[PDB]
Amino acid sequence: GEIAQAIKEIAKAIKEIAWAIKEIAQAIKG
Amino acid sequence: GEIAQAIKEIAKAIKEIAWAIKEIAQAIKG
Amino acid sequence: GEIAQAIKEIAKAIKEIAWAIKEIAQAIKG
Amino acid sequence: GEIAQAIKEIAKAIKEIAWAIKEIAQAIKG
Amino acid sequence: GEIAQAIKEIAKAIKEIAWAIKEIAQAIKG
Amino acid sequence: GEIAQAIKEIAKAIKEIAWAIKEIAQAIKG
Amino acid sequence: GEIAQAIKEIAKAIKEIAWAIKEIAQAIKG
Amino acid sequence: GEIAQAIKEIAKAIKEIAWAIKEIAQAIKG
Repeated sequence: GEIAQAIKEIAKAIKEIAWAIKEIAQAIKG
Repeated sequence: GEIAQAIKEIAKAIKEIAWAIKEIAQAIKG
Repeated sequence: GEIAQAIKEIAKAIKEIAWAIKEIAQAIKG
Repeated sequence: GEIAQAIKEIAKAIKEIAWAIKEIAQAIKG
Repeated sequence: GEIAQAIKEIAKAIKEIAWAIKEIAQAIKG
Repeated sequence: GEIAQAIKEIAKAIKEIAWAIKEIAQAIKG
Repeated sequence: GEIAQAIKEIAKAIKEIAWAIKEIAQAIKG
Repeated sequence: GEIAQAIKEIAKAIKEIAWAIKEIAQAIKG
């Protein structure tokens, strides 16, 4: 359904934020 | 539907936050 | 509809957060 | 409606977070 | 209604986050 | 209702994030 | 109900974020 | 149901953000 799919698009975007935060950890450590 | 589309607009905005955090990571690496 | 519009208002606010985070990247880089 | 209005209250609060992040950006620039 | 009130409780919590972020700006500036 | 109560649980968790950010502010001030 | 339980899973995840932010306060203070 | 499952996908993504923040904490401690 379109609303479940839209909700899933939110979850994928949140995963992008987690990845970006991971990059900041790499930046600090380096 | 309008609700599903508005939920997608939230997902797009959340992606924009991910891109901005990536910019912070790169600014730290530099 | 009023609920779709309210949801869209959330997406616009999230976009404001992304912009502010972009500013922090500029601040760090400078 | 009360639900749409409560959702708008969330959007206003999310804007307040954007303003606060802008203050961090300016504090770094200073 | 109970669901609108619960949603409003979310908005108030988000406002608490904005205030805390404001404190971080004060901390940095000081 | 169970849905309203679960939404309140999210609001309580969001408050916990505010408290944690306040701890960062105080750690910076110190 | 499954939707209330899913919402509760969101609240527990948000609590994990609060805990992680608490760790950052400890890291800064130390 | 598909909606409950999509909401769970959001919770999993939010956990991923917690793990990433923990990495920042450890990078600071190091």
